[PDB]
Amino acid sequence: QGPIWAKIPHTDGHFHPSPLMGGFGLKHPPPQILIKNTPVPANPSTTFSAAKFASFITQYS
Amino acid sequence: GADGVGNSSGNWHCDSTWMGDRVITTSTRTWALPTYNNHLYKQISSQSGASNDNHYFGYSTPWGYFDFNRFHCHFSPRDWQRLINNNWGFRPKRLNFKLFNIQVKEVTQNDGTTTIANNLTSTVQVFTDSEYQLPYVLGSAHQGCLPPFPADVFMVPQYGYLTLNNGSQAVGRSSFYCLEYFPSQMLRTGNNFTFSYTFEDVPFHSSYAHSQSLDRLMNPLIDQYLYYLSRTNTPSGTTTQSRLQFSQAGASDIRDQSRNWLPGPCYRQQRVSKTSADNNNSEYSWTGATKYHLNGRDSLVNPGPAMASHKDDEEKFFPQSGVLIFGKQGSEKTNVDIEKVMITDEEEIRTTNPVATEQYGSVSTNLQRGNRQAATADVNTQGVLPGMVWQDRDVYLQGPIWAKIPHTDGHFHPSPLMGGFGLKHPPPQILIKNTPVPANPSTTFSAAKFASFITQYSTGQVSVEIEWELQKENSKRWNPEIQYTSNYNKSVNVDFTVDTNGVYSEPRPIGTRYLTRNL
Repeated sequence: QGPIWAKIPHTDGHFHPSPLMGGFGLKHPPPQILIKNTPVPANPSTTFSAAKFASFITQYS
Repeated sequence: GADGVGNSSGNWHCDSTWMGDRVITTSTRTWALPTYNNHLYKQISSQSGASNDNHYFGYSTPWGYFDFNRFHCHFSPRDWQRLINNNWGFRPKRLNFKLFNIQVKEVTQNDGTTTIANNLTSTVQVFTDSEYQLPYVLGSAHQGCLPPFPADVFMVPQYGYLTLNNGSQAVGRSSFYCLEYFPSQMLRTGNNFTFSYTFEDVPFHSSYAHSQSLDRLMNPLIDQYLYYLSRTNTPSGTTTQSRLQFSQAGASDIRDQSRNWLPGPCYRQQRVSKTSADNNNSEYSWTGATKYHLNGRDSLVNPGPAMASHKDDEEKFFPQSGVLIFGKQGSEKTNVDIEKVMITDEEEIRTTNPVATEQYGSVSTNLQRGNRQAATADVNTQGVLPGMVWQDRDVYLQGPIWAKIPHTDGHFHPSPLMGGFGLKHPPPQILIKNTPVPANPSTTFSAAKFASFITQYSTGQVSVEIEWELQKENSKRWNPEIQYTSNYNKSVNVDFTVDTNGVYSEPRPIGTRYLTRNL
């Protein structure tokens, strides 16, 4: 149940990269995957505003 | 899968055809699949207090499965009569299976009345193991078959399994299987599923009955040339003296004749009668049972080895566990009366197998001498001796088609006891599940496991097709055969049809052996 890998910091020198918790030090580890719910506005006013929207449809995926 | 949401994923073939050699069968039903356990596995064990032989240990999965093990799924009562009356044997060559027209509903319990609406994006996931890596539940004759009558709708049963136990506690060798760890196919509304299967070679089932008993193999007209010892002592005077005489056995004896063969083996049963006044008053049900003892616990032998049942000119008697018993329409689970059950009758094996309630024979106990008289004892049990013959049990109609031979270093004569076809690689289990849908997670991260899910169920249609091979009869018998016939007299209700309330029922068990062969 411990960690598989870690990323070596980008530095002028490092001695023996293997990380301390355990596993495999990598200079270019598996990249991070990032995910988001696209915002949906809710029922704008009839007259133009120019203020930023404070109201959104509540949803999840 | 294919295009969907407004295009059907399959039609209804569902027909029976007869090519003169092989039979092809198809049937289609409509099913409904609930979510079981609330999307989670659970271990299950017997109760704290219990008999030593009632303990068990196992697991219960969210998954559920399709099973057609029974003939009435694949045969109407009429199609069952080309087979029986017209054929000596049949075997299951090949089968085909598919699911189509999947649709998933979600239900809302708001207020005091539920509403049900489509969820078009929800999925259902299905797989077949086919490598025989799971515990194999089929062949244990559970409920949940496809209905015999094509217009009924059925509910898909839940899947579970048992492993080694000690008391109610597990042992170290017991195994735990997670069905989520197999590859499966996730089916959305427009998607469909198929696979096909091929049976291994298996001997035909025998739908003939013998026209000769193993007693009488010979013509009475001619005497044998062999001798037997007819008479032990002779009346030399008012007192007899010992003199050995020998004789040749003709038609006037026939019990003394020499033979090349013996009846099949037996493991004996208790006898009971259908007339209530005849039987004894006590509980012998468990104490008088025939049992086998495995690992310190006793288990009833329900079917037992195949044996003739009621002997001759006694219909009234049947072996205690020795026969299969079917319930009529709408019978309760427990302590039901005699007229509610349908008790099968096997008299056709008299000619070979011994009666279930009587001994195999007698055997000599001691060595005679001048002053010590001979003695003998009845043998209640026989293994297999070289040169014996026997028959197997009828498959009937609503009984099971096949079973799986256990994987073991040895087995003698695989054919299973309930009936049908033993297979080393039987049709694989098909397992189906509703994919879980989370409901409204909290705004801040948690890391606890989800306890809340959308309540939903799915439904659709299922189709099965099997190819059967037939063995025709060629016989020179002059006089006509016994056939299966429906009574021509008038009645309130026709047999094997719906009643006035729309309830389909099966009046009686129907066995497969009518046509006659000579032994």
